[PDB]
Amino acid sequence: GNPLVYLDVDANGKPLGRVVLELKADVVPKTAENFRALCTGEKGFGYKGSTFHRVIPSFMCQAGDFTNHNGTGGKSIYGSRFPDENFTLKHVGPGVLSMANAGPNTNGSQFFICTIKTDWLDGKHVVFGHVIEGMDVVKKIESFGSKSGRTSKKIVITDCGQLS
Ligand SMILES: NS(=O)(=O)c1ccc(C(=O)O)cc1
Ligand SMILES: NS(=O)(=O)c1ccc(C(=O)O)cc1
Repeated sequence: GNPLVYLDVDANGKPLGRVVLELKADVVPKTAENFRALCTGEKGFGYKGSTFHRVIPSFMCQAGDFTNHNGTGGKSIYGSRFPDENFTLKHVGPGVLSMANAGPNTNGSQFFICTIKTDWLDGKHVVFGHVIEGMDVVKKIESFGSKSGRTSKKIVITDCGQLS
């Protein structure tokens, strides 16, 4: 079936716990595969050790810039960027996992976890999974954000990988 992956997250070195994500490989196989491989690090790069660099309460928690740590970087397993696969899945509510981008067809490695329904992103960001377990951890991360997106604690993905 669809992959299950995990992110173990610290804030200022204190473990927050684990976020488990189901990747909708049945709907968006290319987008799911990129994220899966970046979690395992099997291509020689990925999310381990990188940060949630932009977190906005009552919106979303963004991560995945493992090259520049600031929203400008990241790369996919395919090349620097890859196309929007489809917009079939919608930003239905808290726990949605979706690709960050810089406009059409600019997916790399950056992603966000929604903490509300974000319907205005439908048709603009590729949704590719959802939180299975660990919304408590997501709420903790969210609580360390701000209106500007600046985090008030350093939020690090210490470990990540594939469960099934
Ligand atoms: N003192 S700290 O390392 O900045 C800190 C405090 C609380 C929490 C939490 O609520 O989980 C995480 C980190
Ligand atoms: N809670 S909300 O009014 O839907 C919202 C959405 C986005 C942002 C932001 O980009 O900063 C802030 C608030």
